[PDB]
Amino acid sequence: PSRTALSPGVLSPTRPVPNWIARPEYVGKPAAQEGSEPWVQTPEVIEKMRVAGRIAAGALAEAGKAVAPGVTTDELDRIAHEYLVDNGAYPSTLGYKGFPKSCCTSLNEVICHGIPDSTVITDGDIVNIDVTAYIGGVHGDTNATFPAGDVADEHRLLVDRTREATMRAINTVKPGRALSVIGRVIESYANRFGYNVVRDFTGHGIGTTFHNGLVVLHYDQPAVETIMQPGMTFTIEPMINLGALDYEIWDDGWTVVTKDRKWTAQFEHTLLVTDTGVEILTCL
Ligand SMILES: CO[C@@H](C(=O)NCCOc1c(C)cc(C)cc1C)[C@H](O)[C@@H](O)[C@H](O)/C=C/C(C)(C)C
Ligand SMILES: [Mn+2]
Ligand SMILES: [Mn+2]
Repeated sequence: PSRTALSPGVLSPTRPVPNWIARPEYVGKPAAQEGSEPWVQTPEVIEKMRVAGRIAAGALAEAGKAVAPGVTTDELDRIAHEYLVDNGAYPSTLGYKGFPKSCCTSLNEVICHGIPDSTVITDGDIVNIDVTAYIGGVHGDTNATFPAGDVADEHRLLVDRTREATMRAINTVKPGRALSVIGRVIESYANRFGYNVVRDFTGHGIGTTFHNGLVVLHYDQPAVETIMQPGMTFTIEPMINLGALDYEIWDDGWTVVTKDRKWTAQFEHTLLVTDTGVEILTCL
């Protein structure tokens, strides 16, 4: 048997960031200035995005190494926060539209945007950690779902097949291809197992802004005409559900849960379209 439905916990105090680490402009503001930026980045921006991406990947991997029964989601946030700040990076989530922590922790039925808190991870859980770094005036965004203890076969396979859907989508990225191939590959692969691909939350372009206005759909919609071109940077971040797509948001305004409480898994990388294919910017 696995645990029952989750409920929210208490948050730790706000974690500070040294003043010499520049903040994204949206920290301390009610909204973010994003969504109208170019989709192809300059070579100087891309080089800085490699640095941001590798730092985010390191924070993700260090917090992921700590996932085990008995650990709180707050303790994962502390690890990610300190990794970023020791690397001179600001955690992009912290202060984005008032989000109170440095990463998102989404267990089990939480589709995305779970808030690190007193919640204790237990055996059988699947834990998504989502970390973004802001450094050099650019962002790097990545997430992964990590098993805690011995996970039930249905949940283990959900995580492994979500990871594989993500990698197959990444491996389609090439200049001249339609962006819509990403969602076609994810949803074709998920539908083999009878999983449902979340639609309402998407991948996105990323650069000097966190969400630049480019949308990357994870389901199949061949009417989108956008093509991949060298220098475009975006995330692929599919959420895949064992149950129905219907969802609720907690009173915290962030945490998104499946209405049937069936579990869901996600992986994310920030990608660069190169002249021949793709480069993952959020690798160690
Ligand atoms: C699944 O979650 C992704 C997500 O919301 N996509 C939808 C992005 O919608 C847009 C689009 C499509 C355009 C603009 C201009 C702005 C937004 C938020 C995130 O990008 C996630 O990867 C990120 O780590 C977390 C960010 C906050 C918790 C701080 C929000
Ligand atoms: Mn993310
Ligand atoms: Mn993202």
